[PDB]
Amino acid sequence: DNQFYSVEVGDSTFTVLKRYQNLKPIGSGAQGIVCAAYDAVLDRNVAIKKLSRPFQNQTHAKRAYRELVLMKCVNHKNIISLLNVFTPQKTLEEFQDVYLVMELMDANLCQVIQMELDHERMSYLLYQMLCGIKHLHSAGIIHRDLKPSNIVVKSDCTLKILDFGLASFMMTPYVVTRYYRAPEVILGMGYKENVDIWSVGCIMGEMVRHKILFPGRDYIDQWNKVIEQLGTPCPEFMKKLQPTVRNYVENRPKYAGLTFPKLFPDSLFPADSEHNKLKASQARDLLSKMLVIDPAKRISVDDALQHPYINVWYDPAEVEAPPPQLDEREHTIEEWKELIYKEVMN
Ligand SMILES: CN(c1nccc(-c2cnc3ccccn23)n1)C1CCCCC1
Repeated sequence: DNQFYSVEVGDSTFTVLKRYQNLKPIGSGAQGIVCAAYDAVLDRNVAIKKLSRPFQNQTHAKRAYRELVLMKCVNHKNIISLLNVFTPQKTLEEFQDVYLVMELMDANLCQVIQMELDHERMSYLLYQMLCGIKHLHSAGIIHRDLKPSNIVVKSDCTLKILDFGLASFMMTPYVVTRYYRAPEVILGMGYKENVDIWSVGCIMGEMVRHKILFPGRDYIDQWNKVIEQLGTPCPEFMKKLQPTVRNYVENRPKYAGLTFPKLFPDSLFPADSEHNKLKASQARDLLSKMLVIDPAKRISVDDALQHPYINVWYDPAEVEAPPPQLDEREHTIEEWKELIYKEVMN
């Protein structure tokens, strides 16, 4: 008569509540494996993520605690909803894993990118991406690490964001994606709201070109790709770089920089229609404003939402929603356990 049960999913063991049946591994990230499942109580499918020993290290603990907290207080339509949280362990001493049960989407953005999208769907997706980033910002949150994988969508094309970004040693087997990070992040410069716009621009560009814009083994290569395409940033920008960094970027082989109609030609945009020819120019325009190295010259979230390519989905009921301690600390794996544990069970 145990409230839980166990099943082997892939390699790890998922121990979940009885209400959740027929588990199917729908994915795997860095902080856990995610299975889809049916919730006999709510009569619907859901996604369950297992946080195995989230307190094993500050990187994982900080991430877990933070996500657990913000996912319970924040409430938006474009930010994955938290249905239920639980732990098969009965006490703080036995405590080991944390199961996050959420609503089940249909696919990853990485999958959507691998396909041609009409201006209607491409713009609607970008609108939701910005609609949410809008809320996250109003909630005092600035992602700074948005990427295709952390964004999920349904078939009806509705879009939702999974995590809340950063706030860092990781002795693990798998890498981290840096392709969609902003220059101020790649070079460390201090950021602001529009630091996420850079990520959105990296995605929109990939939704079109169908290939990762600025790929790279290290930030060395990544920054190279940034200039090889956009060109070397104006001298007004370099005087904001750390003297040690400035000395590195300035003394780097220059570039004139390709124009946008070059980077994103019409071959990538479906402009067989008089209506498509227009939207294609508009899309190419929002891109030329989002993919701007200089933060001071980059388009804000609010402007990108007033852009003719996006505004065609506006609605004061969606974007305009009411926003809600200081979870940016430093403890030990035994404290983090206590913190996370008590957070799990209110
Ligand atoms: C870390 N993973 C993850 N974490 C939290 C939630 C979800 C999630 C929620 N609904 C769906 C539907 C399909 C695939 C994944 N999901 N996935 C990965 C993210 C990148 C794509 C594969 C799973």
